[PDB]
Amino acid sequence: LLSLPLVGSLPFLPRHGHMHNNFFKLQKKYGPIYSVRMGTKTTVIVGHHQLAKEVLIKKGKDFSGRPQMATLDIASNNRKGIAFADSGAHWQLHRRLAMATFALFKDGDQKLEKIICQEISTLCDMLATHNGQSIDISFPVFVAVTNVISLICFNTSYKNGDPELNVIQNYNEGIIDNLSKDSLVDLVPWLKIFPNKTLEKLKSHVKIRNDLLNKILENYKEKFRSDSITNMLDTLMQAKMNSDNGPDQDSELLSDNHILTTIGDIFGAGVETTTSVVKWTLAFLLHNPQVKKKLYEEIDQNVGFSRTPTISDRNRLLLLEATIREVLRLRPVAPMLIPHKANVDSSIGEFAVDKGTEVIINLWALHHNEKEWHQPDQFMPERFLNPAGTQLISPSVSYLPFGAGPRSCIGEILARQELFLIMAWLLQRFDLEVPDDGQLPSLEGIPKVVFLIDSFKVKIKVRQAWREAQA
Ligand code: HEM
Ligand SMILES: C[C@]12CC[C@@H](O)C[C@@H]1CC[C@@H]1[C@@H]2CC[C@]2(C)C(c3cccnc3)=CC[C@@H]12
Repeated sequence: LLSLPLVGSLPFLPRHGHMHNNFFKLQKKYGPIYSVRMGTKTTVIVGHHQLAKEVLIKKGKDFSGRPQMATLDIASNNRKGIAFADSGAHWQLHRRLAMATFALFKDGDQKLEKIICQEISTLCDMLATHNGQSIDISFPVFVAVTNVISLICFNTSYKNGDPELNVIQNYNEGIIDNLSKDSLVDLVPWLKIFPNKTLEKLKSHVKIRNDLLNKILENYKEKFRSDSITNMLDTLMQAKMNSDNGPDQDSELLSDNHILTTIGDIFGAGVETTTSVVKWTLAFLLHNPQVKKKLYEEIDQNVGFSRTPTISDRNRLLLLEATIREVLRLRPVAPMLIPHKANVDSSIGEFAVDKGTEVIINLWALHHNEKEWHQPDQFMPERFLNPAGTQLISPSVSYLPFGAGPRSCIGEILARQELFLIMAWLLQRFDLEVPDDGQLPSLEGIPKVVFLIDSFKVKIKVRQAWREAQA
């Protein structure tokens, strides 16, 4: 009796469980590196640190490409900007220029710590008004980090109540929603198989994103001055200026649409990533009062109430620094990073990988590898401290919250500063507790282009100790 012709085979059910976890689980059958073919496209998935470091660092430039996706084309205005731009002159220029911009913010009025703290100060005054109430803290945090990224990009901020903030939240949620159903990694290309309105809806939100950023950049052409380079748009316009002095080869690279998309990548990631990690952290603290208590003891013992926290306090608030590390481990913002692509014929783990092959680093697998981590599925900030609680250790080499190599995160410094000061200022002022109905946040998460957490509410109360210290 005969066996059936097989025209197709997938290792696991699509749209069942988080992709990143399905790939991980599948290593128990197939090892830390395996591929899948979808028509002509081949994708390689890699779930061990050594192989990952090879893809990101040792052979970084071989695999520094980005695959093309119909969805990422719309958000990137056809692979302009930085994150979804393929390897090439454009990407290199803008990545470098965006990196150069952050370097500015080391000193003076536009020192990064002082910018963040001004916005955190507002946030906390605002949250304090909700004393005794249970709220979703998303929008307040969104506002705070949006003003920061706006300052970095434009040296402008939004006034309290500016309806533009709401317009931005709307299109951000709309784009993230339609950019991918779940993660960026789709085994089956569902959107090209059945009738649907995904690209239409995505274009609509991006169009509002673009029109908005266009007015800002239009208006700023009147304000640009070559003797005043203090933000990212300055930096970018200076480059276009210097290029056109017949025009340089960088001239094509810096059209207004190029500048716009890069600003968009930076504006989008400056809000969505950090707002998200803040929510995750609070979520984990609601689930672990014992950790949360010790963060209060720590921040009262090393900072007290004479003054507000400072970047300098990273020295003493070690458990807080450890807590942040652990969230970035347990719930990485990008658990499969952003997809990479083989720029040339190369190899991983001595296996052949052809030009154009998509390569995906399963960061989730690295952070949950049993042989590299003690009880990986547990929230344990202590793992990032020595047993004495006196300083910060790196307990595993299988840890890359911010990527590495040519495509590593360019916003890490900003991220780490925002994350640490937001959590420090909040913990100094507020008791952050479970709402009156007793609902805890689901820690499962919602994987999109970023690893989001479901909306949830936190009962916020002004601390006794903070109050008593106002005299
Ligand atoms: C909690 C905060 C953040 C985390 C954990 C994080 C982590 C990451 C990761 C894992 C990647 C992918 C690396 C790869 O594809 O190989 C990435 C890329 C990137 N990040 Fe972030 N990031 C964070 C915040 C930010 C912020 C605040 C910015 C602000 C500008 C930013 C800008 C970017 C950009 C532009 C890329 C694309 C790099 C490229 O394609 O060259 N990120 N980040
Ligand atoms: C999709 C978007 C959010 C909504 C809107 O603003 C449009 C933007 C367009 C750019 C996107 C952005 C989402 C985070 C991204 C993908 C990101 C990132 C991700 C995870 C960790 N570090 C950086 C680099 C580019 C960023």
